[PDB]
Amino acid sequence: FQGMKPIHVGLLGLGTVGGGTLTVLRRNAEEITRRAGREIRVVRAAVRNLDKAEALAGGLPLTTNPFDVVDDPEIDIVVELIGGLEPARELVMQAIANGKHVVTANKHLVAKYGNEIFAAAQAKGVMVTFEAAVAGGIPIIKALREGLTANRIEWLAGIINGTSNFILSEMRDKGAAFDDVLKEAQRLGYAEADPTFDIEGIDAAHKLTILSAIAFGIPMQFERAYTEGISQLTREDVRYAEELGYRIKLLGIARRAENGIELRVHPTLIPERRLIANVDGAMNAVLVKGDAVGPTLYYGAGAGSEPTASAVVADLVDVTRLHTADPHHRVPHLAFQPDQLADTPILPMEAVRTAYYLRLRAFRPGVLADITRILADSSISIDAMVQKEQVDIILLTHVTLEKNVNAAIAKIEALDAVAGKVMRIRLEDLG
Amino acid sequence: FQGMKPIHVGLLGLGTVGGGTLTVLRRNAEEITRRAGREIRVVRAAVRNLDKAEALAGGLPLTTNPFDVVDDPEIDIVVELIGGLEPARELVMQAIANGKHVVTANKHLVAKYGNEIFAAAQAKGVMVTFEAAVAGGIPIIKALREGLTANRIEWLAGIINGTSNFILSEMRDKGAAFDDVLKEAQRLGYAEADPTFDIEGIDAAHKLTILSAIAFGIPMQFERAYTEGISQLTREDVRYAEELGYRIKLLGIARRAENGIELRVHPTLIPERRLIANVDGAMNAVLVKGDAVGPTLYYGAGAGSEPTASAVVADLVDVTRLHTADPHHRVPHLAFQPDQLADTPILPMEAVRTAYYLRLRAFRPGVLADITRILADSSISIDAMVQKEQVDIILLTHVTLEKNVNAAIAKIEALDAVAGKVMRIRLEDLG
Amino acid sequence: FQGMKPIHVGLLGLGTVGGGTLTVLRRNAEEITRRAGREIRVVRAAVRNLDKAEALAGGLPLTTNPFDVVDDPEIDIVVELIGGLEPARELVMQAIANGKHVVTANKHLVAKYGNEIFAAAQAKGVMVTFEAAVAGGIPIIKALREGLTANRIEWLAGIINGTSNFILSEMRDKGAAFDDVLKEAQRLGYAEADPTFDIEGIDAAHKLTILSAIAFGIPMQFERAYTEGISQLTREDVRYAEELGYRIKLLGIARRAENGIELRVHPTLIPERRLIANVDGAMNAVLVKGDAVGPTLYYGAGAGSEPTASAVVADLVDVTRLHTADPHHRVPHLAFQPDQLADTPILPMEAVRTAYYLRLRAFRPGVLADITRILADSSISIDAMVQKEQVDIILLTHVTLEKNVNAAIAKIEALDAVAGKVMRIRLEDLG
Amino acid sequence: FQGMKPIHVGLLGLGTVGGGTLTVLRRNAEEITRRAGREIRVVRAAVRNLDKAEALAGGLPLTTNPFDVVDDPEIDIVVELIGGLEPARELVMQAIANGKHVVTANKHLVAKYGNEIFAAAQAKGVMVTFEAAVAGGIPIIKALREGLTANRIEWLAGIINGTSNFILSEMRDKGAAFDDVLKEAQRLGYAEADPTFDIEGIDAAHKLTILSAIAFGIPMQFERAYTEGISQLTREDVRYAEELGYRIKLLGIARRAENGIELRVHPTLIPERRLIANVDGAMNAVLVKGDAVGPTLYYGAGAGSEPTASAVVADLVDVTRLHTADPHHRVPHLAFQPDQLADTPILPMEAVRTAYYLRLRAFRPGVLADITRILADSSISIDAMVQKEQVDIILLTHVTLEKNVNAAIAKIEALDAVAGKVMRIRLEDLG
Repeated sequence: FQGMKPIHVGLLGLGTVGGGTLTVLRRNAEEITRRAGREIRVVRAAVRNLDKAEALAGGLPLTTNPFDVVDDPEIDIVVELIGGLEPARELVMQAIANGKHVVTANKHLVAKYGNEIFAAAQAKGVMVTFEAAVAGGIPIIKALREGLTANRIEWLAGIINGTSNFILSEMRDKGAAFDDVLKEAQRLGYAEADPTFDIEGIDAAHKLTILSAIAFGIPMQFERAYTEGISQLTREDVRYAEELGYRIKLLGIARRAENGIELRVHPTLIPERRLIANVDGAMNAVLVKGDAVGPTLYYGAGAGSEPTASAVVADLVDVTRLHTADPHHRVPHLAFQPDQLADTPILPMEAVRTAYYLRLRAFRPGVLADITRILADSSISIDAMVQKEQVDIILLTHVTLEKNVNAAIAKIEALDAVAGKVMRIRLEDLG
Repeated sequence: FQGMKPIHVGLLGLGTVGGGTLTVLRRNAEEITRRAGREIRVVRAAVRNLDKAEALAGGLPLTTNPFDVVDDPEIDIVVELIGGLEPARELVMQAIANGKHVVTANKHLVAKYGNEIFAAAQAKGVMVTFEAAVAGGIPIIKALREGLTANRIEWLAGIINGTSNFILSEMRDKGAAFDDVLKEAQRLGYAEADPTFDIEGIDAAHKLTILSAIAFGIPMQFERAYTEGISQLTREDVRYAEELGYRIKLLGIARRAENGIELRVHPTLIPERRLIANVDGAMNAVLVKGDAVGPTLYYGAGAGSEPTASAVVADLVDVTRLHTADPHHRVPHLAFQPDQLADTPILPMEAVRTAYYLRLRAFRPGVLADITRILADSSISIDAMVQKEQVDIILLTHVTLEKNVNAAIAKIEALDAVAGKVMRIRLEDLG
Repeated sequence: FQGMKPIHVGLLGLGTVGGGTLTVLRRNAEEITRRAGREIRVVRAAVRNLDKAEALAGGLPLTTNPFDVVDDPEIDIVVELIGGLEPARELVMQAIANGKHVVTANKHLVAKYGNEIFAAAQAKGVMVTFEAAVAGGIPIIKALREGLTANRIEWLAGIINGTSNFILSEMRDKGAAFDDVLKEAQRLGYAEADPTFDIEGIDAAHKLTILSAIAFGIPMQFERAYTEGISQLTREDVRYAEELGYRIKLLGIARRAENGIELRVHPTLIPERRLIANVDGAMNAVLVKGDAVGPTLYYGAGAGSEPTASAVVADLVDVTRLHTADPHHRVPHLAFQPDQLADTPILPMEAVRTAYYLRLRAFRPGVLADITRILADSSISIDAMVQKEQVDIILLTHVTLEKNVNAAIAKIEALDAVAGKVMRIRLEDLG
Repeated sequence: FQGMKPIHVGLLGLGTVGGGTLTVLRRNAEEITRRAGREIRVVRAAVRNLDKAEALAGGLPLTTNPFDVVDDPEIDIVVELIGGLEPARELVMQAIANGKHVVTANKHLVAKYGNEIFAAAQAKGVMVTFEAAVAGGIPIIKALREGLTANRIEWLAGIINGTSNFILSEMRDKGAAFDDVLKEAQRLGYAEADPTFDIEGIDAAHKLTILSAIAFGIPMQFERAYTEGISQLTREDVRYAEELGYRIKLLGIARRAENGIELRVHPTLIPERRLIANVDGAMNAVLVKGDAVGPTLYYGAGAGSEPTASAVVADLVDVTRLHTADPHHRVPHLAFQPDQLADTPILPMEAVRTAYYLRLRAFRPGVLADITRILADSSISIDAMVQKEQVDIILLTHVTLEKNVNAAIAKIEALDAVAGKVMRIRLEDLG
């Protein structure tokens, strides 16, 4: 008979997400078995800290040797929840060498080594899945890879890092400085003691790289992504943006341009009318533009215990279904297809077109005349200017090639009348 | 070799969506073949009007006999785009009898005859899919059935009829009467000459029934759905709701309650802060609450040529993959599972708990005293009242059993001081 | 010749206003002499503290004996700037006994002893003037007594205490508690160490009494004025009033009612659209309703050095003109006319009609039913109610006789479900 | 005895104001007699149309010969209500030649011939008064001449034409074009069939000239006043001003500048926070800045039957008091003093400093560069710019000498890229 042999799952790492995963599998067992066609049974977890893992494990057998999982011939699927590059990279490659599928939440590993991992998986005939790696419990990979298969994806924009969104939301709502919002976030447990990956846009850029690979059918190319974080943003910027009709978000943009693909993470002004502009707190959202369907939006929690577990288990079900149905690979199994890739190049940030919020400090009437002539020389059109013995002057530009703005900014900063730098923050309509 | 035999598709009906489907299949052929594992090839379309179909067909062979499609042994998948109950019901059943899969956009047929259709499909071992039947190009069925498989769904709320949303959006923005917004919508082609299914909530209730079946694993039970449309709504109501902090939408709610399932379509006040409250024009959105993932939202176009085609083709790909991989049914194929159903009863509207906007016309100081005593007698708590020789009095109630409100309203309407009826409109926080 | 003999002025008290007066007389000497028809020359000031007075006097002779001023046969006009009741009352009466005119800023003295003072002045044939006693530099007495002589005054409403207005403005703008706004005001010198007369409405009620005497031609009847201050007002009250469409001001109202005259000072909600509702900081405004002219408004500073001096000097000019023109009293000289008085009674507060903001704390659905029945029993109509295990409930009533509200409040406070008192604050449309 | 001989008054013209005057004198007879010291008795009215005058006269004797009034030896005071220049000028001069006082509402006559009229009045020893000529029932002349006598007036700004304010209020509230607001105003009787004096700022400039004479002690110099009306103002202008934080009013400004006096009427942007900016409908307001008192504001109706009558009667009382007290002129009687005048010159508009709203239509990025260089060349500083194949560009300038703006505008209009003219509207903070 079919449906009587359980599929056997092993975990690498446990933690919050692992504990969540065990809880979700047990609690929803009935529905999971129904959809999967057989029971999904967790056999053991390899963990570094045995004592801390006990509280989260609910009596699941634990071991400190990860090869008790990746080399156990009885284990069919490995769930990788270690995070980091090593030893996750080594264990994942070994799991694959042994003919095991891998379900992972590891956006860092997948963004950096996805090409080599998927290539090795396809050669071996196993699946590696990563729904839980991007936007938490939001089924965005399934939406992109399966829901929107009939679409050419023109672009997507995402709020996909909860901590940096929480900070930017709090700054706007409360009016406080970045520094003390970051400190308050750490105290209340919204930001970790070392928040570099969050506030510098690195986490978001890992995830965007993955989204870009699946949206456009290209290799993972994290090194080529432009990233800028939020730490240089001031109270004034948030307030001026508000008065000008915009919200500020840390956005990942992946977009087909004329001569390449944009892959960029940066603070960006979004008109306040847009739904994505009003996605606050620790919530995530991905806005996707397909040629047939138009803009579609997926919104929810992008991190946290049970939301992440939800995506891990969905991947467990998907992998289980295809493992059982199709061991001879009559149909493609991998969401990332090494034999179906396009070589479209990623654009440098300077080759990308965008609009700008510009804020500078200057000392005369001739000051504006020089600034505007510099802008015209670089073919930059102004949408608005506001001047709120030095005055703060704010400029909103039309859409323009970034190289132009770089060159123009250097001339403006060369003006005797200009002390300090020109703070740039990019602006995207998304309409 | 695998992948060399095309799957052969036949259409019933063509129209806007059919033309769209042919265009999308041709334009995205490369990606579709990649994901499906073989070419998906449309062989012919059965159409009623040969001349009108010519302009939309792009040279695809046409026939006026639908059995040239459903009885042709070479056709593997039938795409049903007729709409209506008959002859769609008969042709669909015959397609199934002949061992063909069916991809349909027909929410009316699926909501009314889904139980018998899926039962017949499971017995035969074929698939019937209906992604295009609910929320157009938004992959909500895939999200509910596959993305959220690890979740118990607690409730969902949807804006899933584009025309009724367009009218309610226009009324709010422009301040005009329902009558002339409806007329203006018909003139500009946003509403059809007979808009009954749209403005009466029937279309939305077809779709909600389908959503409820997949969310909760229950039979289709359209007859048991509560439905109320928008035609009784006044300019005053939209304006008062705005001043009170709410937007008015035609919402479908499907929810697990204490003793049953709520299945209801009605105008409803939603706090203006909610994302779903700001979903305007012809856009659709479904807000889904799962136990593991929390609230997630799916937003986009819910009708139109290419959005609908997008969902049809996604279903074509899904069906093709499983047809090829798993003809022996090692795993479940149907999104609706006749052998896995729960018998949880649908609640009558009166057994449902909700909050209310109440507006009535009355003539004395004792008038309010009597009204409030009547409410207390039926255990109804007031949140707010506003009195904007007859005065219009507006009441917002706390959450309460509908039976209570029915009885209290009848006593209020019996008061000598009260001329006319008490206009009720329901209120849902969704937070 | 005319115009060659200076009129000789003596001061009682100096201080800020006195110093201001000397400065204004000197600086505008040309215009003052032109209008007066002769020079106005300050001869000396009687002061208590000789050293502190030196800095403000600009070399004007000083004496510590006030009879060097009020008994000097050469002095024609006494300017009384002592404040307080004694010795101002005694010196003023002695100045009058000696046939000298008196210009005073002393609202306390005039409100309490105006009847006896003006009677003594008319018998003697001298003038006592008090422009500087009410609303500082705003020429409201001249406007009421001379500008609006062709009008029956129906009512006036005034913001006439700068300190209490500053506090209420700050509370609204900044959201802070009364306590710390009062403390911050004292630290920055907007409120004096003992602010009783300001925050309790006593100063405003002195001034309103004076305004009422001139508006309606009645005796001064300060004892019969209703007064309530601001110290019981909470942050919640200011915020709720804001959300409901109102601003809160400490208002003096003097009004002809059906059976009497209203004379009342209290916190009051004024619709936010009204100009007087937006009179903030330390500014004063008096809104006057005449039968011929309609509503007229006079706005400006209501205290401070030079604004007060401005009014003192205007009075000096008026007195000088009539002293010179008309020593035989062919025309009336006094602004308050003891031989032309009406005996219209002042209403007790309970006999006055007004609308109310009511805020109470209560524990059930029957709670509102009981409250509303109590209100109907006392013939009180509700405009609005808002309910923002105890809940805060807010009621706006229609216009009603105060006695009714007193009785109804006592029944509401007797309800078991009601803990604490019902905070009342009155509400006036002024439209 | 004093007080037994009535003063005898004759009218020239009757109309709305005349009828009002008779009604007010009769209705308030008690108070008027009290303050005046004797009865004020209207003997007859000279009118052009006997039949139309009957309805307004209440049985007062009427005659068509105005010399039955101005040559009747028994008449002490003439009330001139004809309007226009002739025959009012001739009759007024004849009244003066005959030793009669004149009370007038005729702002046109007083603004144009005030110098010659007051000179003739002072020589004869009679009074000419004109309270009713400016700002209707608001006692602004009394406030300026008597209330603020201790002040050097630095500047005043007035909304003093009801019709032009009604139009500008309606345009802002309703969003309609000037043309149809003007037409609708004429239909509802807010604007007369020939509205030239109202919409062109002529009426306001008559009144401002009078205000300027009394504020600054200078001759009437109407010919030297700058005037601009409202008819060139567009819907866009009102809306852009609103979005930028301003209201648009037709303002009269009289101000002491460095080298002269500003005397100007024009549309002007006032920040929306100012009380005067929110003075809407047919209401008038004069904002007065004195050195001692600071800014003071007088608000009310500036036209209409009984408001105007109110001011006429106040003048009747003033004239009566001084006629009785002081026939030997011990003190000055005239509000305008021909023997006390300063020769300070009126500035041409081009010699005046003000800020600007500038709106122009233009076609390139170099367009803004040229505009800003032109502005810098004329020493003009920009506060803000907004750009809402031609684009509308809006500029707010800092305060600058008008000559500079004229020259800069001519260069901007010379740019090939600029089609049409630069619409200027002036901007005044008034803070």
